[PDB]
Amino acid sequence: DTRQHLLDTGYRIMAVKGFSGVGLNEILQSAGVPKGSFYHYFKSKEQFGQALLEDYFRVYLADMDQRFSAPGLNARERLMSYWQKWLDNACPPCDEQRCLVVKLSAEVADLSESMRITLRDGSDGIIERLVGCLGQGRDDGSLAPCDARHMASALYQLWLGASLLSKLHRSPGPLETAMQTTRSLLE
Amino acid sequence: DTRQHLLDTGYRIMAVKGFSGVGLNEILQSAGVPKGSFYHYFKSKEQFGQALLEDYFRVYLADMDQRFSAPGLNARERLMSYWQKWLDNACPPCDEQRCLVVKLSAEVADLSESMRITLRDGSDGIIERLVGCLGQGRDDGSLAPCDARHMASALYQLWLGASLLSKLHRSPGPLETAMQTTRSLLE
Repeated sequence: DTRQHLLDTGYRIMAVKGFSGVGLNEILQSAGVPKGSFYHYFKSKEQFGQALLEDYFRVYLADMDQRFSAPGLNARERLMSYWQKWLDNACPPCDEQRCLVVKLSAEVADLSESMRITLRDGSDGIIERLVGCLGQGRDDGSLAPCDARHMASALYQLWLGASLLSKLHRSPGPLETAMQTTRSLLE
Repeated sequence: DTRQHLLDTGYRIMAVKGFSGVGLNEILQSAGVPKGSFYHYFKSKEQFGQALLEDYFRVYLADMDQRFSAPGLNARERLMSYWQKWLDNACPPCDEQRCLVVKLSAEVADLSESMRITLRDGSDGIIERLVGCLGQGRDDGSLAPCDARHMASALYQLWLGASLLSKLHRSPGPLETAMQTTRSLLE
């Protein structure tokens, strides 16, 4: 229970203030968990950060596997519903930036090397499924030919950038632009 | 005013560490300027941030006016040399993140409301000049057919996103992807 309570409280804090500007002290009084009880689950603030990331990429990559493997859907449909998921998981007007590549990639220089290695890996793992799914649509005729490596990265950048700007402006506008653009570049 | 030194040290701390994470005191440690010289010149750490923000958009928007107003260049050439400038000023392997929009817009939930409106206005400023130049690109036949407002948002987002991933990875790759996409979108 309390391990997970710390992890969920780690995420909510992480979504608003990042990881490196946040004392363990802050995490602790936000979780309402005592210090002693923290060191029973995690060796460190740094290791608690790894756990959070690790946990974050697993849930995220698994959802992407489920979706990009959904029977009865072509590669266009599988891919589109992932972008829709992004557009619908975002709340422009909430303080929480739930997309950590966006949150943490902006703060990467003040992170440890281990955290940076995990963040690039998680991030490479998203692009890679995007490439897979693009390549798969060329096989079932669902998507017009393209350089799939190039397209995947182009699309991911576009959406990261819209996440970033959506949060600045507390507005849905930039994610709508990302979607509209994604429809044009595809089909 | 040899305390441009301070605004340049402020910009060198900002590029690496962000703003809210780093203490009012620490800025003076890494500059060689005692606190008296500081309070001479600034009423608070929040006001030190504003100047820095304001003077960053001054120099930045005054640079775009130059190039989008440059005589003997068509719309494409002016526009293209803006993207080319972003590609060339980006240092992937450098710890320094020079676009403050990426740097600070990712951490915006943890900034003063006044810093955020300055960030929103700066960014609207950039977008807005892109609209202009797109709009003078369909007048002279330099640019591929598009809605200007939509294309400007799309391109600014793609480039914000590329800057994120360039810094995560320490690779020029993501910026090269953004340029190729922009050439395809526009030439």
